[PDB]
Amino acid sequence: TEACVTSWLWSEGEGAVFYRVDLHFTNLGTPPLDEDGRWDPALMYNPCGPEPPAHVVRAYNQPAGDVRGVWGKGERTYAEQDFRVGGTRWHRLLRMPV
Amino acid sequence: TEACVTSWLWSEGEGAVFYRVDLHFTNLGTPPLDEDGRWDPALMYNPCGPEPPAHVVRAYNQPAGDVRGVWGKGERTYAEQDFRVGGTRWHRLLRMPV
Repeated sequence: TEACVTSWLWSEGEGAVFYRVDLHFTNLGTPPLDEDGRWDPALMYNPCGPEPPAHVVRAYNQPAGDVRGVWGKGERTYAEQDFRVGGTRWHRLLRMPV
Repeated sequence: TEACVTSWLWSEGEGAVFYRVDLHFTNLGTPPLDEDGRWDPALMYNPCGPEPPAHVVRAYNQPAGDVRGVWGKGERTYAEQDFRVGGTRWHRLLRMPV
């Protein structure tokens, strides 16, 4: 059972990039578990692919904490995080709920 | 349909839920503010839906340190987080390539 939400992300400087990210959320209900009751999905299931470039993925999946701006209006509002990853500055807009 | 990575997110306790998240990446070219300075209409345009429930989204984006790194079908590296938010304990896996 499916849901989705969209992010945006872009870097600065020479060779700057700009991506849309559609996060497709799938509810797996109650999957099979081991003893104790632990799930090990990275090893159980096949990942999607082919992968985007390495540095783009590291940047999107970076922790960054400091919400530094709020974009958009009304019901479609986005939190901006602003961070560097090895000399490259990134901006990442995340949908923020109510 | 272009470039893709996978994440995993799950909770413990009664009402535990389990989710696969596929992150679809679409290269949009140059960062959205040009030197003129006009905006790319692609930015925040046509967000996907419907959106996942608020506690799920919040959990997915909660700041949390990496507990450990794991593999990963095909020796693919993931960062793991183990954290609590809203009284609920969550586990999270994020694709993190080098």
